[PDB]
Amino acid sequence: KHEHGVAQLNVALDGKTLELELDSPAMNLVGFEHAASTDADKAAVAKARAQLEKPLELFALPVTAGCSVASQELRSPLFGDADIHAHYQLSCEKPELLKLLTLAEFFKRFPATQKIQVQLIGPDGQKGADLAPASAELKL
Ligand SMILES: [Zn+2]
Ligand SMILES: [Zn+2]
Repeated sequence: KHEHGVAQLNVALDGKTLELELDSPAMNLVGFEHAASTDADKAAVAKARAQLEKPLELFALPVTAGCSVASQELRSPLFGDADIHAHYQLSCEKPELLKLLTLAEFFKRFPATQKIQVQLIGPDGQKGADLAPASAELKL
C-alpha cells in the first residue's frame, strides 16, 4: 500500500480510548527514503520526528476533550539507533466532545501528503473516507 503523497489512517473511538494508526511512504514526511547521511537529511528526519511526537497538535484533538497520550510508537529505521508507521493510543476524559477530526493541521505540517485514506471504526460501525487538504474533516 505504497503511493508517494498518499497515506492510510485507521481510527477507532472505543469509549475513553482513541487509537490512531498512520502508515505512510516516508516521501510525504521527510522528503526521501534514502537513510539520512547528510545534515539537511538528518534535520528533515528530526523535524518530522518531533512533529509526530506531538500527536495532540498534528490531529488537532480539541482541548475541551481532556485528551492525553497513553502510548506512541514510530516504527521506522529512520528513528531507531521505505514506509513510516505511527501508532498513538489516547485517553480522553470527555470523549463525547470528540465530534470531528481535522487532518487540516497534518496537511499544513507535511504538505507533501495530497491524500489520506481513512478507516474509522466507532461503536456506530465502520466508515471509509478519502481526505485532501481541500476536504480534510471527518464527522467522528
Ligand atoms: Zn517509495
Ligand atoms: Zn503499530
